[PDB]
Amino acid sequence: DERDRVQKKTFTKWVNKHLIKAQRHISDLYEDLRDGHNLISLLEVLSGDSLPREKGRMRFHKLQNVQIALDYLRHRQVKLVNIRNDDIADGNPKLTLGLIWTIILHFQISDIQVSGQSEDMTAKEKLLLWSQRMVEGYQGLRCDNFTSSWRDGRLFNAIIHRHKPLLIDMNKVYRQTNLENLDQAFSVAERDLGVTRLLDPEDVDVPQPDEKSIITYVSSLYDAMP
Repeated sequence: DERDRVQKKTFTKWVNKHLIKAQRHISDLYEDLRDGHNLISLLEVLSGDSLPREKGRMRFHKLQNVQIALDYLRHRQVKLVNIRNDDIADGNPKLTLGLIWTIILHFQISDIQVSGQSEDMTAKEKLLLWSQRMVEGYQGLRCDNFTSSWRDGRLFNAIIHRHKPLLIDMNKVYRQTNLENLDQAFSVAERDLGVTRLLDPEDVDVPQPDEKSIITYVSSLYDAMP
């Protein structure tokens, strides 16, 4: 299924947003994590820690590098779903996506605290609550999920407007198309808020936008807004 296509593109861009600070770069997500070197570098950039590396070109050496990465994560109470080193060394599409998601969850999404919070809300729920609160003042805007609610680009625009009203023309948003609104919000957010583009407008303007892809981008909106 091709929500996986969008998810792969989103995860590839998220990884690269950080890997570039280590002069590294991923083209094919399903190939370029297999020898463990980019994962280790990613974990170092994200955490600041120094990790070991195994030198070599054999699979024997590759499995060892991947285990460096997974153990680093496991040792930090990060639960890894049926993911063994050789799934990654073999470029298993589903498990590779699942590993990156786990990393995005741990370093970016997990520590959130929102006003109005309930006692045992997951990270997902708190982020949803935060989005609802940001647009509570706006007539004709509502947020019920991390899929359908975000398709036409108006939540993305309102959220920016709520924090920096000078940046966004809300009346113009209500005349514009989905693609023009999406494109404007992502551009304003990048140029003025320092938020890297993880999503392309045509990845969002679909019957059902990928939930993990939207959460990743909305998460980085929350993280970057003062």
